Amino acid sequence: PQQINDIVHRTITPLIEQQKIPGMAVAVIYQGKPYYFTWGYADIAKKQPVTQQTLFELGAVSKTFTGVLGGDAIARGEIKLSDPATKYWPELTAKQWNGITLLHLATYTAGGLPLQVPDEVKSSSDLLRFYQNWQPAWAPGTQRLYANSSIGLFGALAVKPSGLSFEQAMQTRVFQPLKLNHTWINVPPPEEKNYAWGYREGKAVHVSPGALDAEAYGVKSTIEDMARWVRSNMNPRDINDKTLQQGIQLAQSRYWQTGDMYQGLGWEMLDWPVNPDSIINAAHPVKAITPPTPAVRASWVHKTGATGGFGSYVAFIPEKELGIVMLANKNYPNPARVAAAWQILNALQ
Repeated sequence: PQQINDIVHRTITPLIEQQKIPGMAVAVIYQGKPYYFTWGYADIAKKQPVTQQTLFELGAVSKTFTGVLGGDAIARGEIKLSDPATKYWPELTAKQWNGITLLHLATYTAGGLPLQVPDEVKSSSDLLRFYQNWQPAWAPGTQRLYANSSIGLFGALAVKPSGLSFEQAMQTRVFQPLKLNHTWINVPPPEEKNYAWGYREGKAVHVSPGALDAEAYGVKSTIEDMARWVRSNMNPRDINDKTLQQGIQLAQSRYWQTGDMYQGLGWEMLDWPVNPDSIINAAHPVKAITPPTPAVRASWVHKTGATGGFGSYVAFIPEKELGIVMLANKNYPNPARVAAAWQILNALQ
């Protein structure tokens, strides 16, 4: 439709101009079907265009895949969220770990795990030391503090009973059943040709390696696969792999409330309708939701992400079968991402 084309062009064109974004891809999911748009360049020096096959860094959007994989492992009966972390890493003997559960790791409520795993952590035994030495600020299950060192560790532990590495579990249990055939934790050599450069100060960059990066911020994907990701999370009923279906649902269960947002497994959720104001607006108290509310279809379900050189956003409203993915190769402010996303989806209501 013209409706869609017009709404996207009039919102994204000025965004790209305002933020000087070199390349961008957008998918709009409207009545459950995808509509694709591209602008600019994947690689400026080469004048290589963004296409539907261009790989972008998802940054913290990766957390939605980690949440889902975790859900799938719960649905298989391999783990429960109330399991202590030490059940799956018994070398975590330091006593601040008594009481910290997989839930707390998955939902940033362990008690002040830091935003990043320290740069100096380079090995498993360095990572052990880091967790053994860490002193919580708060008792578990009382404050939400967004942290890569939290959800990162959740992902690493949640796959232990599978007998697979994190990457293998993700590939076989999430990417392949959903036909996400151009989505990668590590871009393989034959796909480097489609891997966009990110731009940070006009300098071409890719995300740096770091501990727990696969789990926390390391996925690369195309606009097509990300449209398929959104569809799959909006209509889990449509998926044949039954544990994956259930795990998708579990990742949208509401475990905690903080202000007007509910924490799922990677996904974050607000009741629909809501404004861009409220979508956008440190540690904050949580309230347990008991039992966790089953996925509420009347929600704005979203996650933002931004590596050094990229900015990404995914949002969807399952009860409307409406959604959007925005992938760019420059990191630009979150309020701008949300405002554009909301303007498009509000117009297609």
